[PDB]
Amino acid sequence: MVSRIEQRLIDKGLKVTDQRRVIAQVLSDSADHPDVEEVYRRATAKDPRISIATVYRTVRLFEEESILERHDFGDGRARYEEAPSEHHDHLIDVNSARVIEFTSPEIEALQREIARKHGFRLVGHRLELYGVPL
Amino acid sequence: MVSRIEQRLIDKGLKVTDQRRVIAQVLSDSADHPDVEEVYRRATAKDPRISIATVYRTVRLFEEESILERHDFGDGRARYEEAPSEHHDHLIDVNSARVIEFTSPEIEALQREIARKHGFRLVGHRLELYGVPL
Ligand SMILES: [Mn+2]
Ligand SMILES: [Mn+2]
Ligand SMILES: [Mn+2]
Ligand SMILES: [Mn+2]
Repeated sequence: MVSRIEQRLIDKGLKVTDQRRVIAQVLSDSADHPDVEEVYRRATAKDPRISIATVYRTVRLFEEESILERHDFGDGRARYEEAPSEHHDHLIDVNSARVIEFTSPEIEALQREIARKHGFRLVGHRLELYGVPL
Repeated sequence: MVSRIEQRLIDKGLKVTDQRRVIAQVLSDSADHPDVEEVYRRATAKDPRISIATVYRTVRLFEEESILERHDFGDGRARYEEAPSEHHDHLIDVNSARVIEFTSPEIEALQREIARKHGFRLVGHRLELYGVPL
């Protein structure tokens, strides 16, 4: 098969050039929330004709198309992942910038109830935990 | 006879100029997490000699001195409040930008367990809820 991101591109009728295929594959493979520079090093290592400008343009395309989600965990560094098929939040090692995903149905339910008590429906939220190793 | 923020400047040995006093008063009085433009409008209504540049510099001074906390609820728009005595999180109306503060000891406990289970101690977190009125 083609990468998950390539398939999403086909679904939306966007052109799949050689270089876009490489970038889509890099991003589908990655689960570590790479920044644009990291996507670039991975992509250009596969196809050396890929420039950082093309990676910027391609990541913007994916973000515009809701294929990628972007995070800034505090340090102003944009980090990217596929639109997850399951909601999760993030715990970040403040020393190494390692990101861990977690889900807490209990917190999700508590958030929605807090919104309800205040007369609101929740349309979005951001939960980030900042940690140092025990 | 002084605002809470002016008291903090007194505790730090910092000169309270007339313009610092007005800006401190505006911020101590504000409960709506104002941006800098809004602080400016309120300060300049009290004393029309105060320029927008002075407001920006003074808010920056207060933030650097840990007298104010700065929030960016996702849009890049900096909003301010006195450094809170008690921890709270925020629910934001995505239509009006109105901010509601809340606490949830149950959520706070769950966050601690989540960090622990992944081998971390929590040094900080960010929880923002985005709502629309029911
Ligand atoms: Mn969540
Ligand atoms: Mn993620
Ligand atoms: Mn909290
Ligand atoms: Mn607050």
